Amino acid sequence: GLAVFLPPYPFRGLKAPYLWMFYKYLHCATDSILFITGEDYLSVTDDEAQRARWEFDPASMASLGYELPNAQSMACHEYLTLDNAFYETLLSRHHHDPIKSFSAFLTERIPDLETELHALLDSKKGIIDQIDTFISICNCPSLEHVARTLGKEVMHIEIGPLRAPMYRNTAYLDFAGVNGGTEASARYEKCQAEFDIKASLGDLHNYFLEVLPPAEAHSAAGVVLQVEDDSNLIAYNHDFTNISLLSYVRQRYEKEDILVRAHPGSLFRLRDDVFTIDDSANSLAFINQCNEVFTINSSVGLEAILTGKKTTVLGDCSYAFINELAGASATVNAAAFYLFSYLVPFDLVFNQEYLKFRLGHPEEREIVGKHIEFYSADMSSLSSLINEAISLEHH
Amino acid sequence: GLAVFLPPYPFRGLKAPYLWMFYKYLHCATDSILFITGEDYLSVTDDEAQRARWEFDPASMASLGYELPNAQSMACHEYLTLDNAFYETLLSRHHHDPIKSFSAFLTERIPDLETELHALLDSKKGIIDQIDTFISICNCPSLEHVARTLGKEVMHIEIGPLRAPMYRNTAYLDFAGVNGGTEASARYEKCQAEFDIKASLGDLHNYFLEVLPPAEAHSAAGVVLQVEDDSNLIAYNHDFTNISLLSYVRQRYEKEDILVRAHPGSLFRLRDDVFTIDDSANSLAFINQCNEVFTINSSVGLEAILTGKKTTVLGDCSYAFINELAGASATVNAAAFYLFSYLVPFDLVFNQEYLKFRLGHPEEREIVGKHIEFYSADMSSLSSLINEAISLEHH
Ligand SMILES: CC(=O)N[C@@H]1[C@@H](O[C@@H]2O[C@@H](C)[C@H](O)[C@@H](O)[C@H]2O)[C@H](O)[C@@H](CO)O[C@H]1O
Ligand SMILES: CC(=O)N[C@@H]1[C@@H](O[C@@H]2O[C@@H](C)[C@H](O)[C@@H](O)[C@H]2O)[C@H](O)[C@@H](CO)O[C@H]1O
Ligand SMILES: CC(=O)N[C@@H]1[C@@H](O[C@@H]2O[C@@H](C)[C@H](O)[C@@H](O)[C@H]2O)[C@H](O)[C@@H](CO)O[C@H]1O
Ligand SMILES: CC(=O)N[C@@H]1[C@@H](O[C@@H]2O[C@@H](C)[C@H](O)[C@@H](O)[C@H]2O)[C@H](O)[C@@H](CO)O[C@H]1O
Ligand SMILES: Nc1ccn([C@@H]2O[C@H](COP(=O)(O)O)[C@@H](O)[C@H]2O)c(=O)n1
Ligand SMILES: Nc1ccn([C@@H]2O[C@H](COP(=O)(O)O)[C@@H](O)[C@H]2O)c(=O)n1
Ligand SMILES: COc1ccc(C(=O)NCCCCCCCCO)cc1
Ligand SMILES: COc1ccc(C(=O)NCCCCCCCCO)cc1
Ligand code: NA
Ligand code: NA
Ligand code: NA
Ligand code: NA
Repeated sequence: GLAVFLPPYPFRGLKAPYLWMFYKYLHCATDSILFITGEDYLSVTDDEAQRARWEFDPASMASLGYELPNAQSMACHEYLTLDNAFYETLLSRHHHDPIKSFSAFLTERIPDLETELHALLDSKKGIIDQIDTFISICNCPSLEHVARTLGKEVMHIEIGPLRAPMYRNTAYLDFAGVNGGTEASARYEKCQAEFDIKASLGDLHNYFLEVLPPAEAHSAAGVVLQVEDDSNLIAYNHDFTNISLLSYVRQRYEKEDILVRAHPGSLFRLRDDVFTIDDSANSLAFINQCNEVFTINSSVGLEAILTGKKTTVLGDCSYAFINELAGASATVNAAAFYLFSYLVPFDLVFNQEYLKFRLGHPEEREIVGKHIEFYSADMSSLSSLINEAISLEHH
Repeated sequence: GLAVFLPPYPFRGLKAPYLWMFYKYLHCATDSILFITGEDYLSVTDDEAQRARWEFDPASMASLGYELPNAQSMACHEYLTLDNAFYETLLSRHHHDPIKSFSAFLTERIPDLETELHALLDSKKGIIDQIDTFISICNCPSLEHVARTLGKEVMHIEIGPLRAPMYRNTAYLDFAGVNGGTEASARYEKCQAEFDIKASLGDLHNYFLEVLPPAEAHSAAGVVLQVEDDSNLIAYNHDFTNISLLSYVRQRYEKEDILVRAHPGSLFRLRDDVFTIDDSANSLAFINQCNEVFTINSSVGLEAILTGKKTTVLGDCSYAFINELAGASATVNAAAFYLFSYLVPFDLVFNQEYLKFRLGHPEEREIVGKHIEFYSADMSSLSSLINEAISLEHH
């Protein structure tokens, strides 16, 4: 079965931080799952003091495709709960900086957490044998060390950079790292010579578009801001922040030529009069107003690259290698590989059979074939598969 | 004469960043000054592309007490200008992160900058002999190393934590460091036994108040936010940011009990619905609504301490040592020493005679006497001097 790691540590100030993925795995479960999580994930549903969070919003349940679980649903799974007291110990070991504690969680081993993971997995005979893989929503060297000792793989799984409603929902599935330390570039490198994609970047973008474009845009410099305590801005950012990203652009452009777009999930917005503030209904309308795009490691950086905009990417992320190729032809091929083979149809990362498939580490051809089958469920070599999928969308 | 260091490096995206202090020294000059600055400080006045900045606002000129300079004014001083090309070199040595370059400027030696400072000071015979002290608006180990080689002191001088209109204007004057690495605590330690202040913290606060209080406030937890690229949040912050400060408070309080106040000089404000946002006309009205106050190293932390609020100070700053004393009596004495001896009447740090005075390193008694003379210009031991000054305000 699956061992899904959903840590309860409230680094950013919210209990059950990964509640949406908990709900999605529960909803899609074909088999009994092993959850390694916190007490808070089980009780949050009967806690009216936070019934207003976004995971209970019907639009959120519709866009992500889950239902709130019930006793029947939950009852057929096993739960290992981490203890809240080690959290306070960890905070006190980092000057009580919860965000610096997050960073350490994401990027360093925590021997005490290893030891508690080992005891939880040991607490019931047979648990370890039934584990076919770990699944983790974030990098976590504590868990990766435990997994090595036990001979288990760790799938790092997250929502992807293309998301509804603008796009088909995508997910990350990476055996090395999600967002930071990813294997997307290394998987492409072993395939770069087995590529001949007869489509432009626009076509790749069009394939995932679920909406009509805004179209027909100007502002020399677009600045993408991110959520300030996103793991992306905590560990994978090369020390850049929204404020230093903004200064970086001002080293290059006069204020009149800068268009700034705050992240809609952020607790902060821009002061209304100093730079021009973007008011677009979506990040695609925002980048269409822009000649150049500047980001640390936002999902929007990928959007800009696919629509052909000169993009500056200051942080580490899964898609950066596409931007670092020099040839236009290589850039198209890399983007196609990223979109059709690295990225996963969102629902499939919660599908047990699909996960078993990937655990066998099959050929790139097979992975692309499975993804296109999903994408096409209502409408050969690797190149041949993607060219036909695109062609079928064309008419 | 004075050698005033006003670096031109636009780390935060503005040319002539320290233009206000340039104007204030020019306005108050009784003698010819040596300015070590950038070309931009001289030409900014004839540049209409930024006539809208705050240093040209009449309210700003009135509150700080300077006039815009003219040819006569400027003409009797000497100017050493730093070259813009080393700036680009420095940025490229820090991954083109302007804020990380700022940090390095504030906290590490830059041999190439030492070498250029040495050449500028050498470029005209006699310059070095006429230097009685350096004045710097920020810590700068490049300049401190040069100063040691030449046998010159470095006065670190800044606007203080109490400012008009709420307060009499104050300034910092510190031979070791301003904001970070300060000597306020060490100066108090040599005097702690020569103290007997017969006033409360409220009286000390009242002495500097220039306004009627808002009065009569509740919200358990006040969170003071700062400007995101303030040197205080770049180098002296112990890695804390507004976002991690906010999370720190959420580890301790429910969202309902949190009152957040954004800095009015910030480019960012808070999202309108998640925490309660302070709308006070001034930081004093904001902290009066609060049972506890949380800051990294804002000037407001001092305000909270003087009004008796439980204050948490997560970063380094000049006033923190006051908060770390355990006795109420010691806390009062430390605050009195800080306010009357460490802090300086704003105008005096631009007064050449006063600076010559401090360069002689006189007794704490003498420093307090001079400050009270200034404060009293229109109305003994060290304790005796402050008790009488307070008493005279009383009636
Ligand atoms: C209406 C629709 O198709 N919505 C998408 C979700 O699909 C629905 O919910 C899942 C649970 C079913 O398996 C599908 O057959 C479908 O009925 C989907 O889960 C999410 C994620 O891609 O996207 C919605 O748009
Ligand atoms: C499904 C989704 O994208 N949700 C968004 C949130 O991101 C998810 O939840 C947090 C807990 C994780 O750290 C993210 O990595 C991701 O898995 C996001 O935090 C909020 C606010 O921007 O918006 C949701 O839509
Ligand atoms: C009106 C007033 O006193 N304003 C204060 C400033 O003082 C004035 O300007 C200076 C240049 C003169 O030397 C003073 O005699 C006075 O006329 C003062 O400079 C600033 C700073 O403390 O504060 C104003 O409130
Ligand atoms: C005189 C004053 O307090 N001005 C405020 C600005 O601070 C000063 O200017 C910058 C360039 C320095 O880095 C500060 O250390 C200080 O000397 C401040 O930046 C702006 C915005 O908050 O507000 C002015 O009033
Ligand atoms: N400045 C920003 C950043 C993100 N976004 C939206 O948020 C989603 C996730 O972006 P991040 O990866 O930047 O969190 C993007 O696909 C885009 O829809 C936005 O609309 N404006
Ligand atoms: N959150 C904040 C921070 C500062 N301030 C004001 O800004 C001035 C300087 O504060 P900092 O030292 O925090 O920059 C303070 O004296 C106070 O008047 C405010 O009004 N609200
Ligand atoms: C306040 O406005 C300003 C702000 C900064 C400058 C300034 O010195 N630029 C020089 C370096 C610019 C970096 C370009 C690197 C190119 C590789 O990408 C001028 C004016
Ligand atoms: C989402 O709400 C939350 C957020 C965090 C917690 C939580 O685990 N607190 C435990 C540590 C709190 C730190 C106090 C240290 C005391 C020294 O100052 C609970 C609920
Ligand atoms: Na499409
Ligand atoms: Na490229
Ligand atoms: Na007063
Ligand atoms: Na104290």
